[PDB]
Amino acid sequence: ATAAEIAALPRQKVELVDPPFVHAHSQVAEGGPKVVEFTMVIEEKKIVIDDAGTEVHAMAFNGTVPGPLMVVHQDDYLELTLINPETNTLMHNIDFHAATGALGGGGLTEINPGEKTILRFKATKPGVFVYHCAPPGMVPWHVVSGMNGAIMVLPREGLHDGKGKALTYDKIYYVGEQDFYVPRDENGKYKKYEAPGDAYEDTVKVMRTLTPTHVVFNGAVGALTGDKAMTAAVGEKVLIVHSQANRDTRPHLLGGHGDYVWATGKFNTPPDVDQETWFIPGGAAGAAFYTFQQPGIYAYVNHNLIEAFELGAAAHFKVTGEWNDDLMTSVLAPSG
Amino acid sequence: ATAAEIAALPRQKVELVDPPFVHAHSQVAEGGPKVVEFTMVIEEKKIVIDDAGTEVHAMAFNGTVPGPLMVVHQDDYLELTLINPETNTLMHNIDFHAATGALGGGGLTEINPGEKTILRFKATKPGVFVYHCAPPGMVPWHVVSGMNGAIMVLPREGLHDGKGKALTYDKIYYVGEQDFYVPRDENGKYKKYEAPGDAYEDTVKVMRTLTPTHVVFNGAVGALTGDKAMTAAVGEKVLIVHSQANRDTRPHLLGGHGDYVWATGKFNTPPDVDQETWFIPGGAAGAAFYTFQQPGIYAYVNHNLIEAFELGAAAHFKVTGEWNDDLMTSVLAPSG
Amino acid sequence: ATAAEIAALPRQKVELVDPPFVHAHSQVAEGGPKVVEFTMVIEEKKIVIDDAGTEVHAMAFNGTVPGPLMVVHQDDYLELTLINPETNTLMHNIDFHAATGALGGGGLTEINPGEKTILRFKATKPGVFVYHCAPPGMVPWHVVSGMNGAIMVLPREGLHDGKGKALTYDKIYYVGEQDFYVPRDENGKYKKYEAPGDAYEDTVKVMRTLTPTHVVFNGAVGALTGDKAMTAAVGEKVLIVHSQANRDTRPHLLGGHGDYVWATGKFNTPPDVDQETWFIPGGAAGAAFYTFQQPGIYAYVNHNLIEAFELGAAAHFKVTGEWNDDLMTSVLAPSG
Ligand SMILES: O=N[O-]
Ligand SMILES: O=N[O-]
Ligand SMILES: O=N[O-]
Ligand SMILES: [Cu+2]
Ligand SMILES: [Cu+2]
Ligand SMILES: [Cu+2]
Ligand SMILES: [Cu+2]
Ligand SMILES: [Cu+2]
Ligand SMILES: [Cu+2]
Repeated sequence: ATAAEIAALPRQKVELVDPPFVHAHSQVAEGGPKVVEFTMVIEEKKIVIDDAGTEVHAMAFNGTVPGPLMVVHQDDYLELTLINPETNTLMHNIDFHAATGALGGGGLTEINPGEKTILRFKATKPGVFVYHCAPPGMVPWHVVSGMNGAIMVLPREGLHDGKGKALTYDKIYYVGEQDFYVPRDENGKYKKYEAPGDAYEDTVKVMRTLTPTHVVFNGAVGALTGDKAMTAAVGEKVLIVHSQANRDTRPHLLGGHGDYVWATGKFNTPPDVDQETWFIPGGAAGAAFYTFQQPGIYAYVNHNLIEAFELGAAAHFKVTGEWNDDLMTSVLAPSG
Repeated sequence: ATAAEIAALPRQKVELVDPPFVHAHSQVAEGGPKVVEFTMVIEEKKIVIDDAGTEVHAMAFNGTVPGPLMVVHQDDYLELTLINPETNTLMHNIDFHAATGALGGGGLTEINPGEKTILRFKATKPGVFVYHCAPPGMVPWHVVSGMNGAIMVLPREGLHDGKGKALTYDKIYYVGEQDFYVPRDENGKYKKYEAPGDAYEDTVKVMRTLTPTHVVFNGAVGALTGDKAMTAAVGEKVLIVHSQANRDTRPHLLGGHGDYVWATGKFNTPPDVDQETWFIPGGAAGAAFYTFQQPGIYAYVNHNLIEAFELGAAAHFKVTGEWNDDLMTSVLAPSG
Repeated sequence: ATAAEIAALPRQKVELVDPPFVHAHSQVAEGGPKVVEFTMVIEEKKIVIDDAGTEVHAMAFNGTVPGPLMVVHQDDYLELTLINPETNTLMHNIDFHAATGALGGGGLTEINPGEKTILRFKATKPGVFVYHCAPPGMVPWHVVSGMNGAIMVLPREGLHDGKGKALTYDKIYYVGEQDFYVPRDENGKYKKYEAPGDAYEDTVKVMRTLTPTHVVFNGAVGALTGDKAMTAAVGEKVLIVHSQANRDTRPHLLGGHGDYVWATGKFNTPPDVDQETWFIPGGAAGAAFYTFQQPGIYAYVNHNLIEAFELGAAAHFKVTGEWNDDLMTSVLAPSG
């Protein structure tokens, strides 16, 4: 539309929330197109990713791994203020796979420590999409240091199944999956470094083996288990957005299914149904909709079970409610 | 359905057969919902997986790797009697990806050697699904020791293409693909052990490399070749069910195609057509329907050709019938 | 069709062109079925795959890696004269995934140095398909030495989207992706060999790690960059055919999307839409259709970013035209 029209659209600032939770939004669009404003400060910081105190010099959008989920509707504009504090040591930028032009915005957002930038793009295609830092010449290093997240561009009319029936979730979670490549010394002990750059050579060597030392959800082994398990109740409809900016994954809800799964993450592509295990290629996000039918603890994993149970890619859901014996029952409990 | 309603349903005892064959069943359901009964004894045994005499301590449902294919129809109940003999050394259980609740049943079927259990679940979703053992804390180890198989939940009305026309097969085969991680000594020779637990620590180290030493069909290199090549004839419609409980695979019928392929393995998701090579993610089963049009030997492989021809993921079909020169002909045979 | 009917069909001799370009063709078929004739000479030749001078003894159809794209229409016959010159040292053949019977033609085309053969097959299924050499017992070695390419069997009515609307491209490119497994010495430096056979044992060892040392487009790191970058203009419709005969890939156009993507490469399977990153399993070809909307440089990569930027799987597009600030604009350029 006209230049005047774009400048006249309402501007709305949104307060972000850390993963796996999601900021306030409406499934069906409220009002016409808007310029949705977000601000994220980049934090380079050491984080511990396992039970052995293993460290990673994370490069984190908004201070978290993965970066937070930004939600807008189709044809809204997303206007991001990206800040790189003088306390950081590296130049960073951002590539929105949802965006069109300039390497997803990467070519217009290269900010050195002490700089900020504001990028606006029209969210023309509906779906969940990965976003990640991509400084020319050091792209994978930043991505596998945790500098990635995802956004969801909801259709203005909300989600629908393959027959056009509405699919309205009761709650949504964002599971960002991260492959880490941590160097080890000759004794097999993970190495620690004073500054991010100090680990560059050692890390690229591990990266070239295409074999991550850790594969985790929400930045650490067990981050979404125990007292940090995600929750639901029998009868509740849940949308699980999942992304992996660098490597393939195959999500599976143990004890459940993906009733409707937009495996490619794009809402104009009809969702697959009754899925046991879906597939999200590296560089993409996907979304699965499920209505819980049984109470109890569920595991949500990357179904290469070595990656899930040896490398860290396992989360839990704690579900409340009444057990359904029609669906499943122990006719004879374990006995001699 | 109420407990009383379920108790009034007819019951049918099924006798399982060893893969790649499939037990007798009817594509279109005969009558209303029934409780289909199966029994499987778990056998921990040594299996030789290659011609170098390499051994794996298999944990096998029904004594085979993969475990047998169980076939029921949507909304039937599958009632499994699972037995863990006193001669075994480990606790085992079963998780049906087709089931809803208690980690697919794994949480209700933990049986120590000398125990048995009976689990019943309602097959609410149509398609092929993986089932596998998953003892808490030792999940991938059992799965990559061959303790996995699949089931097929047929629509009550049999299979149909994307437009609803019936698809009826003449033969069905079940190919279970297994990734094995066999430890080697300092001389690159595969190690042998006299107890399953003795190889645990050494196997976990190999598993962590995410690089299998072997990738095979039906438990061993060349299993489905020669005396075990699958058979068909020109004009015959064949359904090939393929599962991989832990790692991705990309099936391809050399010289043929996947006319209709439910790549996700779920029948309510329309099948892809005219496939050359399809993709099944670790933790899932898929199914391809093909009508043979040429006689001869066909290879059926995981199309990462190193995995097929160096690691063992190759099977054969021997097809009888008349050659079709319209489809293919050697205009000039190899000559000087 | 009878032998007489086929003999009566018109013949059209086609001159192949080197990738990423595609020989002249008509999207909508001109007239009725034809026997389309192609000729390719196999060349075993040394090629350099990176700036360091790393060598590979390639086995190349038509002298290039990948082999050239052959284009025909559904129900035409593809008649290939394949020549193995006496200057080569190995037997070679060709398996067309588009063909039906004799291992894709591999069983009828085994030619030793000094021999030739002519194979004809009916292109019964529409889509892009891989073709590759497959000598019994040496299959993956020939394929990962670059002996593979693809063909495109267009519907007689040209391409259409999933709802029947015509999709007509302005330009087409064929990107062949190759995984290489180059042996290294004790200093971690790539080895060079006098003869191709000298490298066999060392190469098979690297192949078994399932970890390529290089993953490239058009036979070498950076092959499709600089003066050889692909080109387009704002408003231009481009079809990008991508193949990988041995290993999975996940194409992504940085700054753009796959507006319509036949991820399975089969035209009778409706294309996915608005894709960020699509997935092509090893042993298959896929195709993406995109209308460029923004000018500038774009990267086209396999989105496992380590494979793209460390191993070589990255190409560039140079796009002319006017910048669209509605789609994207830098509200505040990087500043303090
Ligand atoms: O069903 N998850 O192993
Ligand atoms: O076409 N099978 O290599
Ligand atoms: O958007 N490619 O990193
Ligand atoms: Cu960064
Ligand atoms: Cu990207
Ligand atoms: Cu077990
Ligand atoms: Cu499972
Ligand atoms: Cu060859
Ligand atoms: Cu092939």
